Amino acid sequence: SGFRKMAFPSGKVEGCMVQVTCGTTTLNGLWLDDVVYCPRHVICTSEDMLNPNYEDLLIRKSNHNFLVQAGNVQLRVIGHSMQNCVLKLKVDTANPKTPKYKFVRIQPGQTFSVLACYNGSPSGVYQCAMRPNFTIKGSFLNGSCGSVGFNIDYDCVSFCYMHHMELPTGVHAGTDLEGNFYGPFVDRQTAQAAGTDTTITVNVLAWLYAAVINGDRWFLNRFTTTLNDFNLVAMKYNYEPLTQDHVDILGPLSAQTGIAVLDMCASLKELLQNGMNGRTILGSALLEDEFTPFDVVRQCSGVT
Amino acid sequence: SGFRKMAFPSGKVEGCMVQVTCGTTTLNGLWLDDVVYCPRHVICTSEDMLNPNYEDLLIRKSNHNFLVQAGNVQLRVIGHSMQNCVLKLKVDTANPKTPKYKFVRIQPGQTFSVLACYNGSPSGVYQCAMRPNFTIKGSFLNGSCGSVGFNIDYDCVSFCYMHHMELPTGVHAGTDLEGNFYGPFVDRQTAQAAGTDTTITVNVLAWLYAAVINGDRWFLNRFTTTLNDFNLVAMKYNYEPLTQDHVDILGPLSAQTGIAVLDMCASLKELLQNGMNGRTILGSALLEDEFTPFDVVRQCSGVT
Ligand SMILES: CN1CC[C@@H](C(=O)Nc2cncc3ccccc23)c2cc(Cl)ccc21
Ligand SMILES: CN1CC[C@@H](C(=O)Nc2cncc3ccccc23)c2cc(Cl)ccc21
Repeated sequence: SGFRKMAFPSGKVEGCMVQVTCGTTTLNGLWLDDVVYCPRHVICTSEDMLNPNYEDLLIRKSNHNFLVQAGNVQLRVIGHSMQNCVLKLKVDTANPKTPKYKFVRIQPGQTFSVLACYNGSPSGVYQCAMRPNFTIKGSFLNGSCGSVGFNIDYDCVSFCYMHHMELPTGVHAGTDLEGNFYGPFVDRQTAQAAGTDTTITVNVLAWLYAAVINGDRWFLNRFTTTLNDFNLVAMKYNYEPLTQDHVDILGPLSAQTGIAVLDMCASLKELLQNGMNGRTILGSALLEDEFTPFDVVRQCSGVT
Repeated sequence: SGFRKMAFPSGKVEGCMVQVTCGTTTLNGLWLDDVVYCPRHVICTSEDMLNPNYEDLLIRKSNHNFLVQAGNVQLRVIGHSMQNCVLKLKVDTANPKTPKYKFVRIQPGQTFSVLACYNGSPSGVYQCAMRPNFTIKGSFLNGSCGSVGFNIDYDCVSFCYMHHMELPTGVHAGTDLEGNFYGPFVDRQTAQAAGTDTTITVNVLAWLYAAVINGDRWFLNRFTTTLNDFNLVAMKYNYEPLTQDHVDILGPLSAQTGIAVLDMCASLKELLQNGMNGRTILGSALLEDEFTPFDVVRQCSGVT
């Protein structure tokens, strides 16, 4: 019993974190095999971030300008290349702690753990989600760039995010491990506003199923709805539309609780229309949307 | 920017987790040096939990009845002893991954990270606090016993909690690493109700300071209060009394923001009396109390 914002154990990812320095800029890198992945803005000064031409700025850098430090020992850089917004630094030593890994590009609504790092050293681990406007609501300070987001399936770490920047509104933007940003963001100090941060409906439904499994049942009502009727109310509340794919994804939770997906939708509709009335669900006064249906099943079953 | 429920990196603690089996019971153990620490109820059957005499039940167990498995390799048990509600199993091999460590007993209001484990394998990491009624609101399932709670100061892991049981209300109870339970709980399947779960006032004030540092300032008002006036309102809302020690602990946050501690108290008093009015603070519709003043400073400064 109990439902917590739980992150994956970070050990496998801590063993990959290195410090990358280029001139006066120091950020974090991810060392997998003989390659160190880091944001390409490590080659910039603060003045370059205004209008950086990364191809031109990179010409003025050689292998020896990139200082990679793993623990307190220096790694020899024997090659460097730019792939989209990340630099790949070929080092002469393969990471002895390289776990089994994949590079995946996640969809909005999908959650992942972040190991926030400073100077190649981990400071914390927390769970977050790719927002539908392709930002992440993380907890990052200066020097956090290069910190990664990941998921684990038994012994395979799927890296999905690398942190690049904080937008003027305090929200965060970054890339997958191929250097492609999530959303329309660019690695420049320029006016970039985020779109609407809608609520991930399928995740709220999953957390409502987690609440029923953990004994919070006050919000269960006598009603049902249809996907179209539900989506009319969801649109009005800046909630993502719910599809038959989402209903299918919620099937196992529907089976665990005996509560049909559309009945849970009607319950959610009444919570949107009536409010919580000062009550809480799983120790929260608002509807949580950063737990996917897979996260609820994993947490309630004990996947290790 | 951004404020998250952040847990310490779990790597150092994952390297200590082992599986302990006694007869038909399997739980987790913490392997530090040549000692494995685990809940003493590993020697019980489900029927023994009703009225267990641990000294008598332990007589019927020898070193070879305790099966310690680290990874997929068996550890040889060369000694066993009971210390309060934990068993200490002396093994013939010292944990090669033993980090620098301390065993500390924390006070209510203090927070710690939990690495939830099943069969000696980690499943997740989350942050929680020792409630003022000495329970913890964790996320634990059957077999989670022996999972530990800890804090890290650079390279030293201070172990403070070991999970033992879930109370009938879904809340959790456990011991420090000397086997002494937090609160009045006992390791028996018996009616044990928790006391009042009051809000940790000094932690709410710390999180209100975190909100001001991260740009959420709507709740800042034109008032001030005194410790006595504030505590009259705090008592009425089931909030812990605020002491001059708490005011002192909040000093660095008071300095960072330029907002006197008693001004923040007046702001908190108005939030208690008026409510949030549908607004949020750091993405929360309720006042968060599981971030200590030290956690806010650490997260906002980037301690690694
Ligand atoms: C102007 N600037 C600053 C350095 C770096 C940046 O955003 N770093 C940071 C990341 N996350 C939180 C922060 C919190 C305070 C300070 C920096 C933070 C960056 C990166 C890009 Cl791609 C563009 C601009 C830019
Ligand atoms: C009756 N019983 C069950 C096994 C064990 C116990 O509480 N285990 C569990 C711990 N945390 C969550 C759980 C969730 C579902 C099931 C067990 C859970 C235990 C331990 C003590 Cl000290 C006393 C009684 C008792």
